[PDB]
Amino acid sequence: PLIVPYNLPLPGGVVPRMLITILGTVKPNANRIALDFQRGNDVAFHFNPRFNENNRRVIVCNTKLDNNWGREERQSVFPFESGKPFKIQVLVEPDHFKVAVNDAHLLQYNHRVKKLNEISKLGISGDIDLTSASYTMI
Ligand SMILES: O=C(O)[C@H]1O[C@H](O[C@@H]2[C@H](O)[C@@H](O)[C@H](O)O[C@@H]2C(=O)O)[C@H](O)[C@@H](O)[C@H]1O
Repeated sequence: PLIVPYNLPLPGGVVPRMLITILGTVKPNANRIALDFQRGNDVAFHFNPRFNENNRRVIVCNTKLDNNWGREERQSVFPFESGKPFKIQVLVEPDHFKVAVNDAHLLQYNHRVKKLNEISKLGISGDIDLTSASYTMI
């Protein structure tokens, strides 16, 4: 396993056709998971499954600029389950990040941060056992 929180460097940032794959297992009684694609201190893409927000499960996505969070985008399709292994694939496309979980499309998030080649770290945190984090150009 990998130690959480985990930092995955993204050398030279991201670019369309870059596929980032995160493998892990959600802990029992999980509350949250976060994948934070960072441009320095800014968070270009916060992908944030929440397991118990007012007794609902929801995926929250957002961006943080100059330490301020923006307007969330929410997705109630929720493919994670406490205790179960998952695969998150984030495919950078020209206008959005495209996310699939366990080989099923989940959501897209349009690029708010434009300097893709400066989004040079992925932070992985929350209630998981992290098995691997890697990327490949497809
Ligand atoms: O303080 C809040 O209102 C929230 O703080 C966390 O959420 C932050 C951020 O405020 C939010 O815009 C973003 O989408 O997700 C962030 C995060 O850390 O996940 C709490 O998670 C949230 O429940 C609110 O309390």
